[PDB]
Amino acid sequence: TKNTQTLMPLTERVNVQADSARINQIIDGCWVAVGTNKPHAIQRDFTNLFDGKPSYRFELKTEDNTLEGYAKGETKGRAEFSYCYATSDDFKGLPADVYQKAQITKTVYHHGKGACPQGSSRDYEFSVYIPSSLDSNVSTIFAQWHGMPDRTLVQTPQGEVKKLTVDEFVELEKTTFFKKNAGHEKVVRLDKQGNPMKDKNGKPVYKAGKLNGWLVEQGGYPPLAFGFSGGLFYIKANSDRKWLTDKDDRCNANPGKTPVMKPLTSEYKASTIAYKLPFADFPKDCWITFRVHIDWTVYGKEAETIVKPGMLDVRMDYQEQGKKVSKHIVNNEKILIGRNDEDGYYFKFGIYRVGDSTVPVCYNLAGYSERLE
Ligand SMILES: O=C(O)C1=C[C@H](O)[C@@H](OS(=O)(=O)O)[C@H](O[C@H]2[C@H](O)[C@@H](NS(=O)(=O)O)[C@@H](O)O[C@@H]2COS(=O)(=O)O)O1
Ligand SMILES: O=C(O)C1=C[C@H](O)[C@@H](OS(=O)(=O)O)[C@H](O[C@H]2[C@H](O)[C@@H](NS(=O)(=O)O)[C@@H](O)O[C@@H]2COS(=O)(=O)O)O1
Ligand SMILES: [Ca+2]
Repeated sequence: TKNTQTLMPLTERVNVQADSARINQIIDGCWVAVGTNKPHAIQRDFTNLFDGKPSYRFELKTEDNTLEGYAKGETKGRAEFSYCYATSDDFKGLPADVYQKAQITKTVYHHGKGACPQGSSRDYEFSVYIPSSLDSNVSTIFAQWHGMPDRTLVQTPQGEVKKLTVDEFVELEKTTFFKKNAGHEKVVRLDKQGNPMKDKNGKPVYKAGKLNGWLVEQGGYPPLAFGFSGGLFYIKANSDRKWLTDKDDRCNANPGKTPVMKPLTSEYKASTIAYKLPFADFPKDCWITFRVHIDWTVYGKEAETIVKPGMLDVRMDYQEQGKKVSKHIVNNEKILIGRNDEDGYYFKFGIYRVGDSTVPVCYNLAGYSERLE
């Protein structure tokens, strides 16, 4: 379209769990970006409009994996937009310690917009443009509905699972250094001279000592993901009914080896490939609109039961040879989808390169909207 401005880098990034987003960090009034801040990673695209608005071009080159994988030596890349985040306005008028404690418990976004409640019914819609230049063997998730773990739910060194209050978790953090989900003894960093280090505020610099037996809920597979892997486009739903998620339970369906709508299961998890299609058959160089309806599974909290299964419906619309096409790729399928958490789920789209892959990824996304139903 316009050449006065074509590709405009959007380099501001926000850690939604630990920080509120500043005004100059919010994109188009409804997104914040997460991941590598390389200029070419995320750019507003005036050359490819969707709904009369510039779209978002995401790109991860072969050397853009800035994160570590689940296994030693492995890595992963990320450049996404998150619909859920808190702003300073969300904490305006409250005592300063509310925000301070939210940062410590990693629940800042609990005070922001963008998340749906547990067991709710929601409609989502978004569009993606996959250029013919995208390698068929990329391993990337381009849209996902992410969980919001119980940040104060822990397991004592004796094995008991307890939901602490914000204040109690804050107290625990005074003596426990949590590396993701595992708790370690908090050790005071010392320099070569043997003198204790000091952060910007003059406080000691802590480091992780040995494991101290404490665990906190963190991580977990995304309840719903749209992506490419092994030469296939797929839609995968995950369910975790355990009250305190077990990261060691690797129940995760392989798009190519798992039959459609037949969940792979463990005691507490269920992973379902709701739909799969050879990459070559995925429409290229055109905007594809996905209409997704989700009835989130209702869980029993401490009871760890499935109170009510969920449901997933997906429609895929695009223009072919000059005519409107709409495929009902996931037809009102009863399914287990979600996590047994207090909080619900939030949407993200862009690039999440997984499977220890470094294959270049580049495509455009746009037109997100969510409604109640
Ligand atoms: O390895 C990751 O998955 C990961 C590493 C980075 O810390 C961060 O990625 S980012 O730098 O691009 O933002 C992010 O860490 C998050 C993590 O994804 C969250 N998982 S969740 O519990 O399911 O929400 C959680 O652990 O919070 C992490 C950040 O914590 S923080 O740095 O203390 O704020 O992904
Ligand atoms: O090792 C895995 O379990 C794993 C590896 C791949 O990156 C990916 O599987 S996939 O190739 O079929 O997509 C998937 O990545 C997980 C990742 O391991 C999880 N880490 S955790 O929070 O500690 O559980 C998490 O980040 O979710 C990723 C994506 O899950 S998926 O969307 O269910 O695959 O699994
Ligand atoms: Ca939980």
